[PDB]
Amino acid sequence: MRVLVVPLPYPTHLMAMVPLCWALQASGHEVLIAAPPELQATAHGAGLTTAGIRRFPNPAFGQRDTEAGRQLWEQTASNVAQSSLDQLPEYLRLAEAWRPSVLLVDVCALIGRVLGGLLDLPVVLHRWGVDPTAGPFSDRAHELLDPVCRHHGLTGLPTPELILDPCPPSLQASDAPQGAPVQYVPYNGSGAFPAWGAARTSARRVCICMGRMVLNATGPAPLLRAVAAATELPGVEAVIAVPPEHRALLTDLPDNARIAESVPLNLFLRTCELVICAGGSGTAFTATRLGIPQLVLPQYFDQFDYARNLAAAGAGICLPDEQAQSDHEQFTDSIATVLGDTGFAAAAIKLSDEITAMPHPAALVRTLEN
Amino acid sequence: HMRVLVVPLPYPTHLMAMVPLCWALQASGHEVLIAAPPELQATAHGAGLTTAGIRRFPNPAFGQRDTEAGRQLWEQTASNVAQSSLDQLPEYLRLAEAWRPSVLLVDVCALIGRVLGGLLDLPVVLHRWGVDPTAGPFSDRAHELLDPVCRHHGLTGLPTPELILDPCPPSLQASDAPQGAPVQYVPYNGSGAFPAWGAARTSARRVCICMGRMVLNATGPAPLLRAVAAATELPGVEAVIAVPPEHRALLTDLPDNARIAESVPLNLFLRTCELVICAGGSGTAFTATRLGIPQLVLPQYFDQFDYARNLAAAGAGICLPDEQAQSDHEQFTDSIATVLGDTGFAAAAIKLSDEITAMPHPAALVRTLENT
Ligand SMILES: Cc1cn([C@H]2C[C@H](O)[C@@H](COP(=O)(O)OP(=O)(O)O)O2)c(=O)[nH]c1=O
Ligand SMILES: Cc1cn([C@H]2C[C@H](O)[C@@H](COP(=O)(O)OP(=O)(O)O)O2)c(=O)[nH]c1=O
Ligand SMILES: OC[C@H]1O[C@H](O)[C@H](O)[C@@H](O)[C@@H]1O
Ligand SMILES: [Mg+2]
Ligand SMILES: [Mg+2]
Repeated sequence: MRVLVVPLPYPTHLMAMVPLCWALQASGHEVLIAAPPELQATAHGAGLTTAGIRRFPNPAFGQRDTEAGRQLWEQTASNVAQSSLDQLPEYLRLAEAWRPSVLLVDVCALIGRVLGGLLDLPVVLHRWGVDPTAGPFSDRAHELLDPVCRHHGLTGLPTPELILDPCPPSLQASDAPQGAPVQYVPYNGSGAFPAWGAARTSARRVCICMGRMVLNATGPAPLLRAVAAATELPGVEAVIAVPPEHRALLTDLPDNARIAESVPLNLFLRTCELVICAGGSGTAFTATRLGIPQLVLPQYFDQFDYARNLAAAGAGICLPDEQAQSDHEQFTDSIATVLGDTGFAAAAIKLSDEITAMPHPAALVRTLEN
Repeated sequence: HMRVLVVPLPYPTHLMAMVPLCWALQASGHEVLIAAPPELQATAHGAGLTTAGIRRFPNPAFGQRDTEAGRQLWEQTASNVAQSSLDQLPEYLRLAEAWRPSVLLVDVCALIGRVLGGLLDLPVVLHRWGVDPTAGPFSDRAHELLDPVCRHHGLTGLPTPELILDPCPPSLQASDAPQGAPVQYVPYNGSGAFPAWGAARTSARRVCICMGRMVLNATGPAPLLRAVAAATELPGVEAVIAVPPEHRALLTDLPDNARIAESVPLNLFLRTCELVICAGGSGTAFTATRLGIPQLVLPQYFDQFDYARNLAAAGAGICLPDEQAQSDHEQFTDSIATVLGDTGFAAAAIKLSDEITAMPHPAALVRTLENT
């Protein structure tokens, strides 16, 4: 196979596919990443090769039955459809040059389904996490991209061959069509094993990690409310994982607090009792895979679903909206509840077990073959 | 479930040789950590891997292990590696205690990994990067210097490895290298970008020149400058020169029929090339061989003479075996013309490529490591 990988221009979506890209390559197949500038460093930082392509929190994301919730998801499909069309010439040329035989495509990167349709190539969708694109998004996607595909002789945007799904079924949106399961492998970037990452401490270790993309969109509030909530509680040791660009957000920290700057989470998370995060699937799924419960402050897109379904399975707590997130008493009480009740860790382990019972990226390569 | 600690020598290409196996391990749910000195940090991270921090030419005597001078060169290499093993054992023991690996994946030359395996009673899987000339003089000096050491810790002597993994095409492997289990070479040449011109050949005769960073640091400019002059003088030739950034200031007044490809992964374009001119480092040379591309090899050190000799005997290239040959411009030019005028070189290189493709993929080797 020559597998051309087409993600939306968000690091997490491409990182979700990185262990499968590596399984494909360790299996003999070729792999190229269609990468806009926002994905270049991510792609290369995983040892992969590329072709160059040129308000919060908002709970309505998690409410597709609302007027506002329907509108947000349609608006996303509309923006993506538009730029898919803008970019189709470029992607056609790339496919001419490199001649892929399969397209491995982000569920949200519609460009990929059009390309599959137009070039008659089989299309393998890949979910990055909780997938809430049924209904509003997917309907709007057909209504906008149906025409171009019919112009080329198809009935419409086609249904994909296969949809790979790293999300444990238990957490998956209830209306997401059946995918083919694949075990989540926590790829969190390259980096260094920290000395203190080897064992827990007598302290209650709490990791805060909001990721780059979230805070650029939200401003510092969710990180800084998390730091305020965690360090207040007696006996907690805060581990704060930030990219270099957000290190200066952190001014006055207690003495036992640790700044972990660009340190892959999976390297130390097992020494932690709690993750405070925003529901971004790279931090969140690495925690759940390592059986660590979470306190989730969702902001946008699929984060509210993930936080809801996580809490429903008992493996964490959601702060659902601006009223909850801005309330230091609820924030701190939520941390104290998780630390004081080992039923959270127990639920989280149960989910870790759901994940590790799933076929690994290695096993999926044969599915892709067929 | 394994926790695999990887113990390379501080040479990028030895680590790069293991990158596809590391990916395979991770892709099948295991954990992998690279014990990296400073020189390895960027290669490990550049492949997506995580690290624990640690810490004249050509010379034909390297392929003359049956002579005094050859034996001395491999012995000093084993001496240097044994001495660093004693320097660094304390960090490695602290790391193994910290991370608790269940198996060590060790560069054949990284003597520390065998010591560590002995001391902590962990299986050691050795990994060759290519042709392995370490039997006899190197291995003897290793046992001589480390046997007493491992005895001082209650062991038998430097342990025998549980398993040796070998990507080298078997018809090209040193005759005295002990048997290793086959693992198919996958061309990992680093990250980077698909060049527009790499899609298809042109009417020109495309010849890639790639000497690696390691080589040019040791040799200076000569082998590059020799290959550029020899290739661009021949009429009909287009030279694609793969150079890392710190070496690009070596080329000046580049002719019209020369192209600089700075850190572009070879596998991205190599299929459009009719010949590869290199020093015989396995990353360049196995990528070429994998693609059935013949090579003109200017060996300089270590395993390069053996690879160059054995590739020439297979018919899959030409060796310039020493300084008088590599600096004979007219013989160098004639050798390029010879390969370009005779498709038998390519056909011989496809035969070697069929050996590689008969080897199990890194993915299949995951099962073997689990059973070790
Ligand atoms: C800042 C930081 C991120 N990461 C990783 C965790 C995830 O794999 C990824 C961030 O993904 P994620 O949490 O999904 O979303 P976003 O990047 O918008 O926040 O980066 C670390 O492992 N360590 C760090 O210090
Ligand atoms: C300089 C350069 C190297 N490479 C790769 C090919 C090999 O995988 C690796 C070099 O390794 P190798 O040829 O084994 O030895 P040395 O580094 O001393 O020449 O770097 C490229 O793909 N493109 C480049 O431009
Ligand atoms: O599972 C049911 C709920 O999940 C979805 O994610 C929607 O946003 C909400 O409309 C729906 O009622
Ligand atoms: Mg405060
Ligand atoms: Mg043999």
